[PDB]
Amino acid sequence: GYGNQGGGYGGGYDNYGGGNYGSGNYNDFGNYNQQPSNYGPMKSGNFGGSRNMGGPY
Amino acid sequence: GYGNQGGGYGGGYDNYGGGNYGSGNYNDFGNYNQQPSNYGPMKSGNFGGSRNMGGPY
Amino acid sequence: GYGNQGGGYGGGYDNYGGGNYGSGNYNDFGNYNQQPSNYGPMKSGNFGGSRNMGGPY
Amino acid sequence: GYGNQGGGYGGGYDNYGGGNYGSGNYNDFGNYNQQPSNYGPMKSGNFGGSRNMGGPY
Amino acid sequence: GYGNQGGGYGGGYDNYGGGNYGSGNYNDFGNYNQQPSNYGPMKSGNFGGSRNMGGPY
Repeated sequence: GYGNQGGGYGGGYDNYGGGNYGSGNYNDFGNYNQQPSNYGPMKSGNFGGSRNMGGPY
Repeated sequence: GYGNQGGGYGGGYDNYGGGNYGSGNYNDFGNYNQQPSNYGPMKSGNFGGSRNMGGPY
Repeated sequence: GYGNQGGGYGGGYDNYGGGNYGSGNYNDFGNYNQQPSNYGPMKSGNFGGSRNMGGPY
Repeated sequence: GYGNQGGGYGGGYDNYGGGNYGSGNYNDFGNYNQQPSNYGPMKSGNFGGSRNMGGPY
Repeated sequence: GYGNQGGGYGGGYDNYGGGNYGSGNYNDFGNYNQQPSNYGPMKSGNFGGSRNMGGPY
């Protein structure tokens, strides 16, 4: 039984290439750029996992 | 039983390549750039795991 | 029984490549760059684990 | 019984490659860079483990 | 019984490669760099372990 009557199966997440993958924010400051900046804060939610908040049993 | 009536199965997370993977933020300051900066704080949520906050048993 | 009626199974997390993997933030200062800086604090949430905060038994 | 009615099973975390892995922050100062700096403090949450904060028994 | 009605099973954490692994912060000062610095303090949360803070028995 895979998470029946509940969270189930998160899935299959496979990365075979470079660059960013997931929930984290990605700042690529490029090529030959003159003074690039962000000034922006970054908050990235949770990655994967299994969480049960089910009601009374 | 895999997390039935509860959190279930987080899943399969496999990384076969470089670069960032997950929830952490990624700053790539590039190539031949003149004074690149961020000024942005970074907060990254949780990676994987199993959490139970279920009600009364 | 794998975390039935509770947290369940966190999952399978496998890293076969370089670069960052997880919840920590990644600063890559690049190639041939002129004075790259961050100025941004980094806080990274928890990695994996099993946590029970279930109600009364 | 693996963490049934509770925290469950944290999961499988396997690292077969270099680079960073986990919750610690990663500063890579790159290649041929002119005066790279961070100025950013780093705080990294917990890695793995099992924690019970369950209610009254 | 593995942490049933409680913390459960922390999991399997196996490192077969170099680089950083865990919750400690990683400063890699790179290759052929001109005066790289950090200026950033590093605080790293707990690694593994089992903790019980359960309510009244």
